[PDB]
Amino acid sequence: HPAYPMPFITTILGGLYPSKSILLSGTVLPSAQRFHINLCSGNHIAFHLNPRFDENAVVRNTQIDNSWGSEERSLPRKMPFVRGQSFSVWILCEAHCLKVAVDGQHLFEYYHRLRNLPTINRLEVGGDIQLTHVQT
Ligand SMILES: CC(=O)N[C@H]1[C@H]([C@H](O)[C@H](O)CO)O[C@@](O[C@H]2[C@@H](O)[C@@H](CO)O[C@@H](O[C@H]3[C@H](O)[C@@H](O)[C@H](O)O[C@@H]3CO)[C@@H]2O)(C(=O)O)C[C@@H]1O
Ligand code: NI
Repeated sequence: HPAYPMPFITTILGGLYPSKSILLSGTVLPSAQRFHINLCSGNHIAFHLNPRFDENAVVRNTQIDNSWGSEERSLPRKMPFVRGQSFSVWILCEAHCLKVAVDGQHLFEYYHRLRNLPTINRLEVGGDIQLTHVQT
């Protein structure tokens, strides 16, 4: 299995809705600094999942136009993403929030800030990883 182009952008026909799942698998580059997964709506980023190896954190936020909201960084356990290590991310959309699991284990919830779920119809992946698979 080769690699997807990076950054990778693709439409999510129908957008989001309760029970909607988006899966991604890949490998964090050996000296990765950061990478991100965005769920977009028009010119806004409804959900920005941003693991950072330089800060050893997983940042989540929303951007309306060019205005970033308040970041959410809480984690129930140690940073699950590791440089040079393969990973899988599962994003499950519920009515009130997104539930995110990494490597098969739930990591956090993100309450919807952009609530018109069907309008969240674009996925963007960028940064320091080798993207090997996406299931929209
Ligand atoms: C190429 C480029 O310049 N685009 C960047 C953008 C912006 O342009 C940025 O001004 C320059 O990097 O930032 C990107 O990352 C930002 C994003 O992860 C947000 C999410 O909250 O955080 C920004 O950093 C915050 C930092 O976390 C805070 O502690 C600090 O108080 O404020 C910073 C600035 O708001 C990231 O820069 C982006 O995805 O928009 C990366 C792009 O490459
Ligand atoms: Ni496939």
